[PDB]
Amino acid sequence: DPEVTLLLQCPGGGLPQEQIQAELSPAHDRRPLPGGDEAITAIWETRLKAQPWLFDAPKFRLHSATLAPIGSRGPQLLLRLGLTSYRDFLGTNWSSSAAWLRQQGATDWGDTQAYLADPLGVGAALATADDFLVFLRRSRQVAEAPGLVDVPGGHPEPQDLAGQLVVHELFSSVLQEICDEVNLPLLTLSQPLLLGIARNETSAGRASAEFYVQCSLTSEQVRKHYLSGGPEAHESTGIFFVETQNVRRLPETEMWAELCPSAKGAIILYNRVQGSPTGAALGSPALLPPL
Ligand SMILES: Cn1cc(Cl)c(C(=O)NC2CCCC2)n1
Repeated sequence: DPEVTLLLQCPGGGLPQEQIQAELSPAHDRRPLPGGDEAITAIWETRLKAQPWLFDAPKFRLHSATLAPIGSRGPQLLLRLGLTSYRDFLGTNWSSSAAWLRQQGATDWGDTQAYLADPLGVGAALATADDFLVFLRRSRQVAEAPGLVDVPGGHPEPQDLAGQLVVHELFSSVLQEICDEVNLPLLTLSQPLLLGIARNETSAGRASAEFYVQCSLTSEQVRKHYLSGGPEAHESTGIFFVETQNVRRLPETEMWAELCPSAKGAIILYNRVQGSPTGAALGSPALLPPL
């Protein structure tokens, strides 16, 4: 699967909010472009003169994420975060010249991402009370991944001592994105666990935090809530459900070719971190069928 690479696989079935540290520092920002950030300003002007209703917004930037030695006490993950914007994204990762910026970054900084906005996404493996995962169909008229299958999520907007507020906003934002798009009450949702981080190589390597969230509603109740919002209550054009039993082999299905890279990330990390049992009981042949 060349369009998705794993940057991080979390231990212990995934990490809760209280085991994660963030360092938010201008040392983690994008470097100025070799010929100057004028090239980003020019792309943005051009775009606004065709779509003057467009607006900029701040975004978290992912620099790096370091996992502690496995089995250790205390904080298990450090996220190194800077700040970027939707505009910087359109001028770098989304640019036709994005691969040239990656080569220049390797040459100048020994870092393929040095000249890339790399806004941090969030996504969810969202499971129902009757053991299905939730999928969404993207409109065929949007710019990115048109007509492809997605999972719930988005790109959160800002606002360990500013760090703990930043971790809270990341965990908060994946629940908020589930409530906005799927139309579920917040009180039907578990506290998220971080499964890992996945990079979209089709979008010059921008990364998404992938989370596990459990809903106390069944697939049929989830569908009712989604539909009862009406066409204007969601950006997706449909919802559907796959048994967690069948998610195990989704990479061998015809569905796999229709999944956008960030949704492939969420499913690979779900299969490695929440799937793949380690113990004698869940590992027995009758409960873990071979092939
Ligand atoms: C793929 N990507 C990267 C970022 Cl950043 C975003 C995002 O913030 N969304 C924007 C498109 C609609 C208006 C805002 N999307």
